[PDB]
This record gives sequence, C-alpha cells and structure tokens, in this order.
Amino acid sequence: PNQAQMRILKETELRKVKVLGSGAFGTVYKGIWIPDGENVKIPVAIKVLRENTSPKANKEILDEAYVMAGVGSPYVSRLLGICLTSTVQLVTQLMPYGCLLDHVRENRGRLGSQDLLNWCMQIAKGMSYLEDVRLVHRDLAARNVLVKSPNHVKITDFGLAGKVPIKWMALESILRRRFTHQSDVWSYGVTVWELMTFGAKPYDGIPAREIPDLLEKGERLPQPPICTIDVYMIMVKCWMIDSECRPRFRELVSEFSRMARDPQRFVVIQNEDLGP
Ligand SMILES: */C(=C\C(=O)Nc1cc2c(Nc3ccc(Oc4ccn5ncnc5c4)c(C)c3)c(C#N)cnc2cc1OCC)CN(C)C
Repeated sequence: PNQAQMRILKETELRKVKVLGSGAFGTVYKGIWIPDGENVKIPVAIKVLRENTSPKANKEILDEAYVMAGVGSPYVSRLLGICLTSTVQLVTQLMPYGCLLDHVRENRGRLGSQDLLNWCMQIAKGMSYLEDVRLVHRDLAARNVLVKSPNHVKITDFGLAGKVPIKWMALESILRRRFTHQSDVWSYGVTVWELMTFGAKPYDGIPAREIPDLLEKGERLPQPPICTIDVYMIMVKCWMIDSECRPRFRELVSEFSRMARDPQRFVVIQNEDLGP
C-alpha cells in the first residue's frame, strides 16, 4: 500500500502573502501555490522552519511529512508538498476559516450544542488516527485545530510531533518528561474544555510554575456552564493522574458520537454566562 505523493516544490511557484502566526518551530504564511508552469492558483499555508538543528530536526520533520503525506483522516491536515531549500518549507492546503480557537471566540452565541459536540467527535477521530499511525502530537490545543468549514475540523501543527505549553500537558509529562498517547488524551480534555468555554484561557491568571503543584493538589479545570456533568465527566476522566484511568481515543470517539446524536441531552447553550 501507501501510494501517497509528495510534491517536491520549487520555491518560485510559491508566494508568501501574509504572516499568519509564528512560534518556536517556524512561521506560517498565508500564500498562493501555482503548480510549475500550470494555469491554477491554490490558496496554501506555508510554514518555513528555522536553520537551527538543520542536521537533526530536518530528519524528524521529514518523517512527520512521511506520516502526514498520506490521505489518512479527513480530520488531520494533509501535507501538500515540501520545498527543499536550505530552510525546509512545507506547503499545504489553506483552511479558510482559520484556527478553531479564534473561530469559536468570535462566534460565541453563534454555535449550538451539535456544532460543539461534533467537533469533539471529529477531533477525537483525528487523534485516533494519529494513535493508529504511532504519532504523539504533544501539543494538542484549540489553537492547533483548524476550521475547514463550519462543521469540519483538522488537527495540525505537529512541530512537536521545555517548549510545550504546560497548561495542556499531562502531569507525568511535566514531572517525568514522559509523553504517551494517554498524555495526548489529557491534551484532548483541555481542548474540549476550551471549546465548551468558547475559548476561555485554562488556569487564567495562574503562573505556569504553579501548575504542577496545583494539579498534584487535586485541582482541575472547572465545569463549563454549558456542560452537563456527563460531558464534564469525560474531561475529568482525561485528567486522571493514573494514565490507564483516562479514556481511550476510540472510546472518546464513541461517546462523543453518541452525544452528538442527541446534543440537547448533553450541552445546554442557553447558559452562556451570568453577570455578578
Ligand atoms: C490562529 C492563527 C491562525 O488562524 N492560523 C491559520 C492557520 C492555517 C494552517 N495551519 C498550519 C499549521 C501547521 C503547519 O505546519 C505543518 C507541519 C507538518 N504537517 N504535516 C501535515 N500538515 C502539516 C503542517 C502549516 C504549514 C500550517 C493551515 C494548514 N495546514 C491552513 N490554513 C490556515 C489558516 C489560518 O488562518 C487563516 C484565517 C491563532 N489565534 C491567535 C489563537
């Protein structure tokens, strides 16, 4: 099997139009791809990496590309091509609605119960595929989920597939530096919390150094107002200190698909918030 096609791109058929974001791993540009000597223009995102660890990170980036060049899950962004300059550039289809975090932030009061439960199902499906292909994301978050259409999301970034945001990290990853698929389930729980809070900041105001002591003392993210205890209880399972107490991604797929089939039973939007 595995007949995927990597389209090695010449840099001259790529136009960087606008910076969309940057971080530790590279800069993402909104841009236009014009196949070599072809008549089409495709809206693309281009992430140009750095020059550091050109000896070692290129190879780990190469295999990230191998795993995400296959047409695998519709809920994982697929790599269109690689630009093999001195600084490796990755070209990919542009999801026009942007990253989920700021999508849900500016559509508060515009999203119902099924839209929120449908995403959590898809995001769990996308992570379930990554678990089947032996990839640990390490940085699952609302900011790292894309909106293709109002009811279709994709997991992306993978620059980490020290520098991990500590508020999405499992406790065993903070203390023992250990990353498993079950630590990604913890990240899944936080991401769902972000959705159900319409893009609230986890542990807002709490410094990152205090987080591990906070978690070791038994505190977790609070119950979102629109969550029933059914939904909140799934997140709580994802934050068990024992990694084998947390749900499996194939279980999270079934439970959120069950709740998406009856969204009124499990998410109550009428409760956006209340003023004190
Ligand atoms: C939200 C800022 C924001 O809206 N950004 C975007 C992002 C868009 C992306 N994102 C993207 C992520 C990671 C990339 O690097 C890859 C490395 C390896 N891979 N294997 C498979 N796929 C990859 C990607 C790249 C190149 C891009 C994509 C994609 N893919 C498409 N369209 C995007 C649009 C966009 O905004 C446009 C409105 C931040 N707030 C501040 C929280």
